Amino acid sequence: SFSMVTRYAHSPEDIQHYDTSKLRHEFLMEKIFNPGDILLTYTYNDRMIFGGVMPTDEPLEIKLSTELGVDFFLQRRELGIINIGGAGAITIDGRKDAMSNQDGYYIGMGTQKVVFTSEDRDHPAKFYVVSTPAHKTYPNKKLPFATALAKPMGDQQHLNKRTIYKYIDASQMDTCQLQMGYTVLEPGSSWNTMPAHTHARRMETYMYFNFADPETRVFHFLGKPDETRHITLFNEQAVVNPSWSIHCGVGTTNYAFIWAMCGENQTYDDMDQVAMNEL
Ligand SMILES: [Zn+2]
Repeated sequence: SFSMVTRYAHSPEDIQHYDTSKLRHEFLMEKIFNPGDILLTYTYNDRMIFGGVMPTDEPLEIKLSTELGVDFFLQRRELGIINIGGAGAITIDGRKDAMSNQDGYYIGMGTQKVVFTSEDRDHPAKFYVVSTPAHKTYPNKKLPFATALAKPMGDQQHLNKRTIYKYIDASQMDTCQLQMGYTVLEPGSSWNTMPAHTHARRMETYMYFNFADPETRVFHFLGKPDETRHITLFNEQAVVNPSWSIHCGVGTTNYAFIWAMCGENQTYDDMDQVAMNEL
């Protein structure tokens, strides 16, 4: 009950006649949180590894050495974490730090052992993890939801009314590549990232969760700004957006998602806002 599947990169021109079911196979991770299991995917867009760890009875660790050609998982890599589930803790090189809901952690390169645990076996913590390669070691930082920064954004005229939470951000901390965040749209608002953009120099991954209703749906937009497609998401699913693709979404109700951005730069404003011509 450990899984890591591989996904490739593509030309924009490669996906152009792609059907939905194969669009979903290349870009969408359908199952992320299954009790007791580790579910991760390895994308060749800047080699991001993301997925989820849901420990229940016995604690879990992402144990990967030979597969990545190293002796331990984070020998050459950094790792972000946000817990969207129940109460838990992670022990990091022995230091056990409790993790309550929407608490996050940045763990830099060189950390040998990271064990995730849950406190209650039937109300587990859901650890959404993102690991990205790192050439320099930076300090570990716990990112409490209490300390988590809340920025008002949106109007109801644009149906984007929401609150963004910065977790791993270059202005508040030092990492190599990884940037992480969390967005809750308020009820009555469905649009995320709507005035849209592409960033040639880095990529992003959206993971949608906490759907308002069991029947809620998210339509995540994808593709090159002139040629766009969409994928339809159930709760707790994720979509890799390559550097040449835009990324936005709409729900039938409100929801939340975590964004994880990485690439060769951390500059936030190296990006092209797509004017509204999208065919
Ligand atoms: Zn972006």
